[PDB]
Amino acid sequence: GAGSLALSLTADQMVSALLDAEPPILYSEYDPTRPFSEASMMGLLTNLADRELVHMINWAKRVPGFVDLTLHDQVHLLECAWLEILMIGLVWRSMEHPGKLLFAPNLLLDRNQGKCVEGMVEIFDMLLATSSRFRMMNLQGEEFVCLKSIILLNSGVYEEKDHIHRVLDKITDTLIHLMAKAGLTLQQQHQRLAQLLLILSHIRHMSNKGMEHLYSMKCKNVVPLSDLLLEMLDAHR
Amino acid sequence: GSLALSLTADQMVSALLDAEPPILYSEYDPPFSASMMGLLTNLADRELVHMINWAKRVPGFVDLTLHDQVHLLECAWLEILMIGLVWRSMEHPGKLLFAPNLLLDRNQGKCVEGMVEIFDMLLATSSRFRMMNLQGEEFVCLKSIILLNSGVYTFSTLKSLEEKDHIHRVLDKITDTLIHLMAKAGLTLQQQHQRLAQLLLILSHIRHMSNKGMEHLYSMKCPLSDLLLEMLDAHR
Ligand SMILES: O=S(=O)(Oc1ccc(-n2cncn2)cc1)[C@@H]1C[C@@H]2O[C@H]1C(c1ccc(O)cc1)=C2c1ccc(O)cc1
Ligand SMILES: O=S(=O)(Oc1ccc(-n2cncn2)cc1)[C@@H]1C[C@@H]2O[C@H]1C(c1ccc(O)cc1)=C2c1ccc(O)cc1
Repeated sequence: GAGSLALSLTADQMVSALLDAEPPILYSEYDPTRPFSEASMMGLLTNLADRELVHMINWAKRVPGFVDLTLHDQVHLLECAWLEILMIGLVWRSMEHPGKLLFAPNLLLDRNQGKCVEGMVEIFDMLLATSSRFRMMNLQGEEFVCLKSIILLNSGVYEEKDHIHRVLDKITDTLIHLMAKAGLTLQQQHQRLAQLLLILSHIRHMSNKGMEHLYSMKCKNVVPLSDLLLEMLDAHR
Repeated sequence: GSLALSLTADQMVSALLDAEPPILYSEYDPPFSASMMGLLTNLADRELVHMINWAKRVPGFVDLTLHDQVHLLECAWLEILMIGLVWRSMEHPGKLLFAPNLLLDRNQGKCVEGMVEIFDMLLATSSRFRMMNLQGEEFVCLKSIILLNSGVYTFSTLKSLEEKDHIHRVLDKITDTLIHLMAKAGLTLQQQHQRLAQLLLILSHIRHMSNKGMEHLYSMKCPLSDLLLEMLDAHR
């Protein structure tokens, strides 16, 4: 990606570009009857996540620097990052719902409704903890879209590895700009940058555990998975 | 009230440099399969014993409850072994320097299932550190961040909130220290925040290699010490 537009954006244009790329907030096409079974819970989340994936593909294309890559590399990055991206989206929209996960405006679950599925309460607790940390830090929308982009570009990274590195540097510059603009001292900026990036290691962690569980669910044959979802799972073995 | 929070950048580096565990040699006899895992398990078990003593010397660690120190080490131990390996393996392209007397390349991983994928990720991590010219002082800051960070969001009472808050104050201190080192080396502010980000993004790859590694360590049971058996009960 030598010569790329992405690398000569201002911080403010990078943010404008990322804001314009944002997917819509999806409603669940079903309201659950009450209570949940394993199968009804995994049905709602699987259905919601398949629909989110379609919109995440359109978003990825509008991320500066993403479409500079080979289609091969674009596929690898989304295959590696998709559940981290669903997760950062979930913890962001759950920030104003303490103790609750806003899967959709018509699908708000507390940690208890996680108990009907094996291993799910542990994940919910880690998602809740991440949401609470974002609330404590007062994460801003402009910071969130920068982080979501870092996840996409970073999660499968290990000309075209150096290109991804130059785009990641540009997104770092953007976060620091946003922070300076908001009146943080140079010390507060560097500290907040580190705090946000250390949360990406927790999101990577939740994704690796999530994927283990999706693979167990696959073999269990509890719910139909879409061909797309099966592709994403085969990618992780 | 932690003394960690009173240290200068230079004092934080000294404390972390002085905490470094000893360099271990492999002491398991050179079949070539049982014996690959044997090599690594015997070496890893011994490194773990020295990691427990290193952890007590990481500024801020000793201020935590015993229960929290245990949780932190159960979460971070494999990440800490892996960042050590990738540090030692920098000057040895295409190889993993497990010990001064135990240099493997990715072909050796083949003797075990799913180990070559981990070795490729470890090797690629080692090359990225080399490319970046990672300094010893940065490496010790990164290793301490992994210990304090990896378990912080999986501790819930009034005491825990104090614990989490102490950890966040110490992490901010280590952040100040990394920046100081970078400015000391004459990086511009821009280069400093870019280098900080590059280093911290690698930590998310180290977490990923640890998650993948713990999967294969758990299935490996399905010749391990009670210590290693204990450590797998955490990551169930
Ligand atoms: O870690 S999870 O809680 O997932 C499982 C736990 C146990 C199981 N077992 C099922 N049987 C046995 N175990 C199976 C799965 C994982 C994170 C979160 O809960 C899951 C999930 C999700 C993704 C894709 C999918 O198809 C179905 C579910 C989430 C999610 C996040 C954001 C979003 O916008 C939409 C969905
Ligand atoms: O991610 S791994 O490659 O782990 C496994 C992969 C496949 C297996 N399979 C076993 N059967 C089939 N696959 C089993 C485990 C992990 C990283 C590296 O190789 C392993 C290992 C290690 C740690 C502890 C232990 O008790 C036994 C082995 C390493 C290590 C790293 C730094 C260090 O300083 C010392 C040791």
